[PDB]
Amino acid sequence: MYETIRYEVKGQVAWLTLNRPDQLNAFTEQMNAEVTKALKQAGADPNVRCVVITGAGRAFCAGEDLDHGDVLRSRYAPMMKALHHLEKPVVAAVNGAAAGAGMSLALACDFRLLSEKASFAPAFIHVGLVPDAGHLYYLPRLVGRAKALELAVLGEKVTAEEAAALGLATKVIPLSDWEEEVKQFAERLSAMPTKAIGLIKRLLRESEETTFDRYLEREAECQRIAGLTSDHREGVKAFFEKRKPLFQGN
Amino acid sequence: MYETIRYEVKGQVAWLTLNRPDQLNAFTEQMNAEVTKALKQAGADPNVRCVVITGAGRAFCAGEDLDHGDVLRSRYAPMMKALHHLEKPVVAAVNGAAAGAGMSLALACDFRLLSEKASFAPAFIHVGLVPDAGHLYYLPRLVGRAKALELAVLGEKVTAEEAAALGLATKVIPLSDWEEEVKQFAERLSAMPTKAIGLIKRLLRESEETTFDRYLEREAECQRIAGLTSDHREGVKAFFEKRKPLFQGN
Amino acid sequence: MYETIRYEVKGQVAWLTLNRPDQLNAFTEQMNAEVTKALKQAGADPNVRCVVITGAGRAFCAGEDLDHGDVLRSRYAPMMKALHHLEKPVVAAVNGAAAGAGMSLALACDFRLLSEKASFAPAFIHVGLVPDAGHLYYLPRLVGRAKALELAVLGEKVTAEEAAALGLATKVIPLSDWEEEVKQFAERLSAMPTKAIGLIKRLLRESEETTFDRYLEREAECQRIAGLTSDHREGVKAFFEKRKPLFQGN
Repeated sequence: MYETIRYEVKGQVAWLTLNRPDQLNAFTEQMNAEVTKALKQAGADPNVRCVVITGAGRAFCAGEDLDHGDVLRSRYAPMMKALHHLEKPVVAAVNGAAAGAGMSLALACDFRLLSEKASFAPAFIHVGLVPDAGHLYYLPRLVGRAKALELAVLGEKVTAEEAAALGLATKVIPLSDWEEEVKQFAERLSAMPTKAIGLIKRLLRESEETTFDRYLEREAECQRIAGLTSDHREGVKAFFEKRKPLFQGN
Repeated sequence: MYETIRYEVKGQVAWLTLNRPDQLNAFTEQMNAEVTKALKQAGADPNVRCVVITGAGRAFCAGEDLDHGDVLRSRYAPMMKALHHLEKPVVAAVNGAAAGAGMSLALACDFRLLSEKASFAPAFIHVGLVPDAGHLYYLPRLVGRAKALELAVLGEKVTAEEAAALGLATKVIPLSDWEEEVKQFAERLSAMPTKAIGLIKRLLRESEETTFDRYLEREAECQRIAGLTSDHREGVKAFFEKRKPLFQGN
Repeated sequence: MYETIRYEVKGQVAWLTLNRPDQLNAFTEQMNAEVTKALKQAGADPNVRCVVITGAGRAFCAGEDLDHGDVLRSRYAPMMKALHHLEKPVVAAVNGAAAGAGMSLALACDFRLLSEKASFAPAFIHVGLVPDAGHLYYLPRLVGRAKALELAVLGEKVTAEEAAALGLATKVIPLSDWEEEVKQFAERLSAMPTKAIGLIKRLLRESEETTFDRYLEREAECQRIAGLTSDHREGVKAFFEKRKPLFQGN
């Protein structure tokens, strides 16, 4: 099987659990490699309509287990590129501490559900390093330049509620409610028109990399595709029937 | 005349009213075409110093009246390009429901005045489609990536006050106050240095598409232009006279 | 010496004080030139680990002392490029009114500490001009498109607490506390791993100008550099010693 993570499809959600609980799920070469493979697996599997990444144990992910360039390009780049190109929704279920590259991973996901005991630690600066695995590409796109610099430079840990105030949490979930609310959010996404969700992620990528004029040409192509989909014709037949749509993801 | 919209200059404001009230001002081929023409008209008219877009009836615009690519490139692209290149200020006076491409249109305007009964519905996903007519180009530039994805993916309707909290409303206006506050806001803009306002819109476009170094060269050119303007010399003569400036828009 | 500014290194912080108090520290050709030189000086000095820019007297900077293009390209462009390429942290200690290009200068800094009596005045529009010296490049990257347009177009002055609400202040400092809190914030930064801070500023620049794929290659190169640094090996030796790290900035 996988050795540093757990990959389990339950219903139509792939549960990707980071699994080195004694080391707070800190990344190693094979965790990096397994996460990459699992993300590509989830992307290729027609039965997978949502992905959840969460940590085993008390923490979400403490980042690198403690040439830095080579570490990044050989281990982290393939993983972050797989995540970045994955066209299924991905929820970071941040069950506890996310620090370093663990914070990076959470920022790269589409939704972040923070348990009431979770926290984000942009800890790189305290060992004289820079935020990495994509951190400074994502962070200002979520919080603007000033807050991203403050986080990266001052390195101060943020609580779940402080993360929510910053715009870094989709929601904060009480501990007793954790397992059920996470599952319901993931199942709720896994029931939506998955192909339209992938195309909107594609378009959000286009939005950050292209000009307005070219963007509209990309958009029109995405909509020709969504429009041909079975889910679209279910959505229209259910609207024009005062009925609840049943979507399949194609 | 125009048949699906009303275009009326009152004072120095062009009132562009979307006018298919029985279908909640939903777009058709000729509404798309008329809005395009009217925006270009307003842009070319030296007497027009502000534009207001609003909906007749209860709603602002319910979006497409219900090949998707061809629909977008042939109808919506010319309209959104006309809006995007228009260098006069444009206020979306969102009098009621804005859904689908109606929400898109509102996001593309410079200011959004929401009546207390208005709402934004990113409804595309519920029929298995993607937000379009520029939606995902504008939205993350207003609310950041995470909130834009949440809106696009979960598709949940937002109230006027929730839109204001998200940074999607310039202000929320009580119903009894609606007609007067909208007119005063538009007249207030129509009295400002319209040529400087067009150049700042030009520069905001440059800001999103160019690098810092090139940006400064674009800025210097815009300021040479604003500096030659009659409005600039009125502004300086009124400052150095403890007086209220009277601007003409050139 | 310098004539329109004061440049003084105290400890490891360069205090760059704008110094035309009778004209509210408004820029002239030689203030522009001196600030440029001083920023490059601070950047080249291994003993300087933080920069503070503040105004002498009651105001921070009222902007241009009252061909606009030539003014910008010959005076302001070199100054803003020096600031933009400076890889040491720069705090704008906004002691009072920042208006016009004075507001521009504050937005270009990494942190903005506002005294309780400071204010930001995007005043350009009231003389028929556009916000300049980089204003519209920085501003939407801090507050999003809508608020940047509202500020630029309506030109309404904002209080310290309103700036904090907008995301334009790192913090608001009471008047009695001003001198000490500013010094402690600057000294606190001057003690951090300055080379990692410069590399994160480099990466924030890369983040706004490059694509995701290229960004990761830039990041890996920055981290190879931070990783070789003496500060990094101090940070690791102090973590693995339950000890407070002592950083030198190399």
